[PDB]
Amino acid sequence: GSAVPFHGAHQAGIATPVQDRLHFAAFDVTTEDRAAFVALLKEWTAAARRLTAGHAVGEGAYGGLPEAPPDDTGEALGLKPSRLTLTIGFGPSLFTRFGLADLRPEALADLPKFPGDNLDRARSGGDLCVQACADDPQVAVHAIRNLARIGFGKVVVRWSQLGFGKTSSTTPDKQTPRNLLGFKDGTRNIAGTEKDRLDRFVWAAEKDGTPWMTGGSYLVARRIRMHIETWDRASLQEQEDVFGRDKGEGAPVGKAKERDEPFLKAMKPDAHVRLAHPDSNGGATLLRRGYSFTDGTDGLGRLDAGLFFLAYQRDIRTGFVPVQRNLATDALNEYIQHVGSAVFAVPPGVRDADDWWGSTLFG
Amino acid sequence: GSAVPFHGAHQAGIATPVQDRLHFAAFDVTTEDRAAFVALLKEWTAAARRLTAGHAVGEGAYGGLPEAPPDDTGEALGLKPSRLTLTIGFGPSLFTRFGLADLRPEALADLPKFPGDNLDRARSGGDLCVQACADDPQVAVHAIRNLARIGFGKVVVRWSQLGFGKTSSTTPDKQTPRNLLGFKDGTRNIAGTEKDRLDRFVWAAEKDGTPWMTGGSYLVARRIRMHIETWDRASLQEQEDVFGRDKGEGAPVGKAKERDEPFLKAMKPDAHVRLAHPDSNGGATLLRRGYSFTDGTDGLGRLDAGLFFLAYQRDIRTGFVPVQRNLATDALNEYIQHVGSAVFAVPPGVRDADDWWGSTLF
Ligand code: HEM
Ligand code: HEM
Repeated sequence: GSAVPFHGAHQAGIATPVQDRLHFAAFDVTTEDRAAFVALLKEWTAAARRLTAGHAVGEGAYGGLPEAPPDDTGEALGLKPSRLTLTIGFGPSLFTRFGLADLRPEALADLPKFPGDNLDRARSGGDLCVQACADDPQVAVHAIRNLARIGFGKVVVRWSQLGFGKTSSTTPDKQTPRNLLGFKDGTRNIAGTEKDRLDRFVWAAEKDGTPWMTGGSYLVARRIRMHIETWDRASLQEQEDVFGRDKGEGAPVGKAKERDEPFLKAMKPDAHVRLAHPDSNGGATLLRRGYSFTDGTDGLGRLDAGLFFLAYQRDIRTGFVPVQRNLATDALNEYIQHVGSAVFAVPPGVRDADDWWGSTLFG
Repeated sequence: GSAVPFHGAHQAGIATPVQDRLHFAAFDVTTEDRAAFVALLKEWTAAARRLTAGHAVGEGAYGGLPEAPPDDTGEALGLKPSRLTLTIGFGPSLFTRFGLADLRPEALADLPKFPGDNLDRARSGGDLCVQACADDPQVAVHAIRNLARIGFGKVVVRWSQLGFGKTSSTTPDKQTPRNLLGFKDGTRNIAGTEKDRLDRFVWAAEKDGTPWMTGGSYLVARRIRMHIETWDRASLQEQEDVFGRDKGEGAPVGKAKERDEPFLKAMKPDAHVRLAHPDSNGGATLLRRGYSFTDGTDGLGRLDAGLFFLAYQRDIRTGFVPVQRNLATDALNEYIQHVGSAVFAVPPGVRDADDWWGSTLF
């Protein structure tokens, strides 16, 4: 497939097929003027319609008046749409502007402090996010660079993260990706095909309390560093006991195949799968949509690598919070550290050509 | 997803078609034992033969003794070779160790200071490098991680650079990629099929004065920050005048097609193409093989963006140095800053299964 439709009851980039690459950006708002911000949301929506179809923004990247800057910065000319999706979300800090304080959803809860948190304030929070997913990373970067340019004077970029999953040209669609610890990652997840499970666990409903959010969802982002060089010194048995699945096949202990249902009593009590499973958490179930990262090496020569964890849910209080609380004693905690965090309310979809991002909130 | 052959008279990853992704690492040596360093070069060569064919290193990623760490870290299981190449180079600082002082090639020149340089010493230099290029970033990270692990106690990573997309071409028959300024980059390079031009401008020859380097090359690496706020407010005419080519087609000024030959006298006297062209530099010609990068935000509300510039040449003194000296008046200097630098001697190819990286030096 080459393009993903932009219009719908829901924003694309949640339940639509998982693309190979991510560019995730958090923005802070610099204007106090509600009218100026609405004008920007309409201009951004018009740009997103062009970008997700493989077209340049505005009048184009070349062929305009020579004495004017081009409307599009030009680095995606000649590339394909690449399944680009652009998903916008609103942080709790936006609701302190524009008279919105009584329209913050109760489901957009502030996260508690969790044991072992080491959060960098500069790579946490944000008034707004745009999640750009595509199979070509230059298509994703071009989208973020041009939205930031259109918004200059009204928004600034607070923090940015590049990520990667599978490379689809060489890797079959059905094959579970491996994370940078070398384990299969995504076996037991909500799939975009499971319409009733998305209604139960992912999409906000009208009766949940906040009518503007009907058909939206709630996003938790966590930048999780892995202690790669410590993990690589652990024995094979220590690594498998941390998860409760074997490394080669990814089967649950005492089973033969990856997709065999787990028997939780055969795993160690503090194994990651046993603690995270819905049966250990009162039925709490998440849509995981995260990406691996490798940013470089730190000052000590260690690899700056890990998982940029993204979870979508109907209510932060009944999805991420109870599951992450249950990981207080996870055997995996020896090898990871949460170093960035943010939460966002992801509004409903853009219904047609005349609609715009945030129209249910702003009017 | 196909394999690139590892053995040859030359190392792969130079004339080879340019792959989508880069992971570049520079290492410093921490052992004084020559025999221990030779043992590492042989173990690294054996690992490279496995990794470039899509196999796990050593005894594999699982199914060994439960109480031992796996020989391979496992995150490339089930992936194709993805055109992985692994290219090793030796920095000038290596030749102060192991009694190698008299074997440093004359062509491995230290670079002069250039006007506008702001070089970070921590992300410059290095005793040696490994260039990993592949179409899958996970395959490239797995290769660098496993080499670093094998080298524990003998080498440490000094600095690394990931490139998310290529800004170079050795295949003129395929689409030329764009850099983050929005211009095609790679039109007039050296192609992998141009055997005469590779022998003249890229490969070191026995007669050049350093027999152990015959069939090798010399690498310059420059980390270049781009002033994208400043560039994005420039007019279309300003952008095109900086280069001497139009933005949409990438043709030389006045001409209709990308690959039409430049007419230099129609360009501004400070245009990048006019100053960099071989005819402006006594014939000096380079093989360019760079990649784009973005390392987050700059903490001032903007995306960080740059180009990791890589050039291969027969002699640094006759390749990169004269061309970069001629760029002192380039219109492009308003929009870039060099912030990292390193040079390396890239030895000849691994001839067969009994040969090893660096065997002609050691
Ligand atoms: C670097 C951090 C992490 C790594 C490497 C990791 C790895 C894994 C692996 C290998 C599995 C098993 C295969 C699968 O079903 O996907 C798994 C399952 C799971 N993980 Fe994690 N995980 C991490 C962080 C988290 C966090 C922060 C949460 C939630 C707060 C979470 C929730 C889950 C859930 C819900 C499952 C599925 C359990 C089931 O229903 O069987 N993980 N994870
Ligand atoms: C961020 C930095 C740079 C950018 C954005 C850039 C961009 C370009 C562009 C757009 C072209 C024209 C198309 C092509 O033939 O490749 C070009 C050509 C060229 N560049 Fe650069 N360049 C940069 C740095 C450098 C450096 C540092 C050198 C060498 C010291 C260099 C050497 C060349 C050469 C030799 C040509 C081909 C000229 C010819 O024979 O026609 N460039 N560059």
